[PDB]
Amino acid sequence: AKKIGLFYGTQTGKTESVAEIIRDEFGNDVVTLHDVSQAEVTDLNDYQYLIIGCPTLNIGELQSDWEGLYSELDDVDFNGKLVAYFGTGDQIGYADNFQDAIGILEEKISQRGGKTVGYWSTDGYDFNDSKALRNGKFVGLALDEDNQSDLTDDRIKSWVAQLKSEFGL
Ligand SMILES: Cc1cc2nc3c(=O)[nH]c(=O)nc-3n(C[C@H](O)[C@H](O)[C@H](O)COP(=O)(O)O)c2cc1C
Repeated sequence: AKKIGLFYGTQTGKTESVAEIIRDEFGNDVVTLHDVSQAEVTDLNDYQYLIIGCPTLNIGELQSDWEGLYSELDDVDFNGKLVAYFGTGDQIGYADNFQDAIGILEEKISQRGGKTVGYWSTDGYDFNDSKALRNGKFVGLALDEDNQSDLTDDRIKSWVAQLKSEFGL
């Protein structure tokens, strides 16, 4: 399999659009996209580097497909793997639950052995609370296509450059 496995869930396609851009930034040959509606938890075993994408929905909840796989994460050993996270959200409409989903996923995957890389600054965002906070930084890249779609491309560019360094790729 390719070097990096990017597993994402999506309802209206924004998380998928972001996933495609992330793939392009790394290079089409480095990343393989996996929509978790079609994935099995065991597919995560095929990669030494993982990128987890998920929108926060219905006020602080995981996207449905990730919700389903979450329950089976206990069946996977992430030890030895480096994992990064990106989330889509709306900081204005859900200021108290901005990017909660990636925080929820990282908490579980880290417990299962996955080492987190890709922490992201909170500068440039206006929100009140988030389960994705770790020492003042988001556990991963935060995109907001509802209010800051004009910032997404450059944010991904910067984040991918960071991940190449942290992944050692
Ligand atoms: C009913 C509903 C609830 C939402 N709840 C949250 C939330 O709690 N936190 C957040 O950051 N974004 C929230 N959002 C915003 C979505 O995460 C955002 O629009 C995202 O880009 C959608 O991605 P998708 O197109 O991949 O589904 C919500 C959107 C809808 C329509």
